[PDB]
Amino acid sequence: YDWLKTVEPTNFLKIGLPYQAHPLHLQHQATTPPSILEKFKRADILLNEVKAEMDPLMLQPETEKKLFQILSSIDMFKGLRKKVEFTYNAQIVTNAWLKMYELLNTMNFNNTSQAFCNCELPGGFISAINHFNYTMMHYPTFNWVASSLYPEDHYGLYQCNPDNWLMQSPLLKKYNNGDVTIASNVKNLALRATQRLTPIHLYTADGGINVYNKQEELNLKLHFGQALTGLLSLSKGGNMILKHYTLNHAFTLSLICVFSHFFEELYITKPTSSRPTNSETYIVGKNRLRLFTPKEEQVLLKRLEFFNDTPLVDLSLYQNLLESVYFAVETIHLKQQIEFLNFGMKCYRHFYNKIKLLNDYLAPKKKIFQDRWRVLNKLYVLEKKHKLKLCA
Ligand SMILES: C[S@@+](CC[C@H](N)C(=O)[O-])C[C@H]1O[C@@H](n2cnc3c(N)ncnc32)[C@H](O)[C@@H]1O
Repeated sequence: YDWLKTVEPTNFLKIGLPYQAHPLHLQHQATTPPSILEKFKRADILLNEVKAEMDPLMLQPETEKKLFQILSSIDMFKGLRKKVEFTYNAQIVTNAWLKMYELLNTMNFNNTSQAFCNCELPGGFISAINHFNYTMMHYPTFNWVASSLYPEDHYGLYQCNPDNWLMQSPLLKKYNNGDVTIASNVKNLALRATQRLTPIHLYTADGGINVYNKQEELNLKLHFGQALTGLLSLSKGGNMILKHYTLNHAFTLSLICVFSHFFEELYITKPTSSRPTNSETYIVGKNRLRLFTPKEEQVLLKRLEFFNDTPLVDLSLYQNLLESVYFAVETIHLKQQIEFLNFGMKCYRHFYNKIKLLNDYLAPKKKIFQDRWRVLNKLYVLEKKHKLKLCA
């Protein structure tokens, strides 16, 4: 099992996207797509094919249990959350906490002080920024608004902190339930957010549904409201962190195209704390250069209002940017993710009946990787006076 003993830690994956000097026209017709879309389409079929390879295991509950066991066993960062939570006084240290924390430590944000964290429940992202802010930035006070589809708040971050969340309980249907697929909710959330916290230097949105062959597609309207909320609230100079997945659909591509008009730097990122076997990505915009015009605002909300995945811009005008995206898709999905799904199927085959053994083989490797993470994203102990109030 040498192939096991040689597994190496992943690297943080960061792919720069070019800003578009040119003025942004939001399309109202369909345009013939550029050739390169066939390439993204070829990536979608391939990535979907490898994923399919676990289909046979998903038919009997027995093999499906062994499948998740095997996936658990290969998760090199598993007991890191608990090490982090204890060693350093951290809170809501979900896997989301590590991702946001890793993002904070890599991206060199110019500012992380005024955070609007949307699709945030429970609140790992919020906790990560609180902790990073008070132990690394030392911002005198840290102010944040949050919102999420009202259901979960396992830790009582919504219950204890109601002057910060922007969505209502059903008992208020009378009303914004934090659902970012309703256009009127996104307008309202952005307004609320900018109504009690100015400016907004950091917007984050970690939304997703779950189900894999149409995961991106199922999530388009969600990832569009997510981003509409941000772009309607993020103040000039502010920063942005958005959860995406595959990035092969022409809408997603056109959405990234919109973004490239609004930041000094734009990147597609795959943090080591993002499972290497899933398609999760984090689009990251540093230094917002300008706000929406009043026309740009209306066109996008109406598209949210009456939604179709037709591209928002003429993709042919963004050839260079598109070549950069595919390069992230080649790096994150066609290589890394496919390399790691193959690796997990291989493990499954040689260890479906020997889980304990696989875990024994990988213990040394695990400690080294979690240790590396901690040395890469230095963590300090959070002062109890700077902790978030939790009701659970
Ligand atoms: C992966 S969790 C994100 C939170 C992350 N675990 C954290 O604590 O940082 C999924 C999130 O997406 C949100 N979400 C999913 N669909 C949504 C929608 N249509 N509108 C608003 N939020 C949505 C959920 O409310 C939830 O907070």
